[PDB]
Amino acid sequence: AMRDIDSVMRLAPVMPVLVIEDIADAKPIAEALVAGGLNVLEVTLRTPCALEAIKIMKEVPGAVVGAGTVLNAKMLDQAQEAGCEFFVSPGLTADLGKHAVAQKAALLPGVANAADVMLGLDLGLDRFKFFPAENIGGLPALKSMASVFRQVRFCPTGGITPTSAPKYLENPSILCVGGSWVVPAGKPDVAKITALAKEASAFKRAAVA
Amino acid sequence: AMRDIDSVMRLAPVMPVLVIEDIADAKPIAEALVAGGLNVLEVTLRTPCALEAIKIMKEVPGAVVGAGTVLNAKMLDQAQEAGCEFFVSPGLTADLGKHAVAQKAALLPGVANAADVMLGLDLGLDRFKFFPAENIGGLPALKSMASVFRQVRFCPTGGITPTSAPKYLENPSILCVGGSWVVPAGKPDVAKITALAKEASAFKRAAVA
Amino acid sequence: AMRDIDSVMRLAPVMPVLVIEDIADAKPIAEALVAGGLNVLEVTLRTPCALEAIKIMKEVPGAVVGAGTVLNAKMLDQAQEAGCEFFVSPGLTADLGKHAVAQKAALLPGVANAADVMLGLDLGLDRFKFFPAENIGGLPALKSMASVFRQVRFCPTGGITPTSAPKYLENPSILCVGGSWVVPAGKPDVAKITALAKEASAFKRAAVA
Repeated sequence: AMRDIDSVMRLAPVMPVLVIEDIADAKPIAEALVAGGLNVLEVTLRTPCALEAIKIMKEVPGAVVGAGTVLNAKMLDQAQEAGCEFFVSPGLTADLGKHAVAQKAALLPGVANAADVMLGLDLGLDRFKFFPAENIGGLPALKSMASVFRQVRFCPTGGITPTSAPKYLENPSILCVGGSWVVPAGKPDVAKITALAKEASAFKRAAVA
Repeated sequence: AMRDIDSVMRLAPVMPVLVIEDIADAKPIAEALVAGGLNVLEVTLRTPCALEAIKIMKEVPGAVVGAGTVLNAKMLDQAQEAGCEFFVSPGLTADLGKHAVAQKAALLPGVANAADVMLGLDLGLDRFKFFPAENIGGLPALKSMASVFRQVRFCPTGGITPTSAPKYLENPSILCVGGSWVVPAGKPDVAKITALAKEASAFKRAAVA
Repeated sequence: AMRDIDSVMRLAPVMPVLVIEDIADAKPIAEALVAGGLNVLEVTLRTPCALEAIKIMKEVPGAVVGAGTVLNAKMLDQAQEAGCEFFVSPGLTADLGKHAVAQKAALLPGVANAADVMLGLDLGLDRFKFFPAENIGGLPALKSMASVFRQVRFCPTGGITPTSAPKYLENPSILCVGGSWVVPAGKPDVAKITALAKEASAFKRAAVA
């Protein structure tokens, strides 16, 4: 079912993009985000501990944990074995997309141009990250792409801010945005993380009442 | 013959990009454009009626009707069966390009970066839309690409305006531009459409005397 | 050994991108660059004489000559037969990358977005040109990409200037930059070329002491 990732995208306005450099912060970070209503969590596989951080965050009730920076079929298998509910990649290859479809994995691949979208449509996928959004033309570029691909829906990620997120979310083709601002670099301050998540959780979306 | 699409690109300075939301406007729009000298028409397959609009516009003498937003081999077959003389896509996949070559279809695929051009060259194609032009660096980005791919020629599309079109057309590597400004959104005003087409038809081109 | 191209990238801060329109300038240009310490030379295959210019520049002691604008496996074979030590392409296709790996060719393919990097990683490559850098978001776009692909290292090329080159070179993920400014258009002035190469040779790099 390719509808799975579409449902996940509509659960929350903002999907935190987590880079967990200290594994001891994994549980407090997931707890603070879930407490703010941003329970759909992308744990990027950019760090040595990341699979163990995914297993820790899965222990938080209500956390919907996915793996990010899934670059190939082997990383998808390792993430799926760790119990990830969805998978995010910066871009799309035919090998990754065919493996995710064969494995029934809810993949949310990044796209930057029309050729990336067309490859995903050929694989049966029609939901994508627009990444890195602010470096590939931003909202005006996403609007031109959404105008061409009427059945596709998007999650812009890359340079999104609390100021620009509602502007992206006004577009009916945008289901959510990705961002790292909800977890500031440095030692986690769970009260500030929860407050930023509560604010992002309240963002209005044209696509989701 | 891969030369077919190159000839089509040189016929008119501007190729209208048509989004026909009301099929009753198809004939008056094609008639007004042809009367202005912009007879090379891209009817995007973004709307339910679009194949029927293509059949209507083919009835206009002098209209050279193509299909746009051709995303896959099946859409190309449906457009070719409707009698389209050429085919436009926002991007290029190997499956679409190999099918167009096998079917002898005059395809004008979009490209946004060097990898897209190299895939097209591998398929035997050397004429592309540069799309969406104004969101992927515009004329300066197209100049860098044309400097690298000396044998390739381009049709920038996406954000082109009557003001910027001559500036793109000064570049000898650019054969034409694509635009939607010639048909304003709303109920067609055939006198205004014809006047805008006559102005675009007069645009000077370094590549075409 | 995929480490070969990484070693080549660290040899000099700047890799001249040479477009040799007059073959008689090939030897004086290579001699002037090597005398300035920019001995890693990319001779683009954009000109009819380019393979003969590569053979001429190989005669200069200390010149490490590569071919640029290598668009397909056949051009790589012609360059490798001419004795090129490395190979540069504006973008990457699976056919070009698989051929370079099979032929043990030190390929430095261009990338513009995450899908291009992921294809290269799938082929066993992790060193790329970021091209054309200043038209695809520049340093901010390269920073977002280097943040995602922690094991990848880059050579930005396209619009780099003596002013911006040190700013790119401050990033530890950047090993070198590509540029054409060291050889100004027109008849070569070997004293000016050597002076510009000596200045670029002195550029500081976070990645290379």
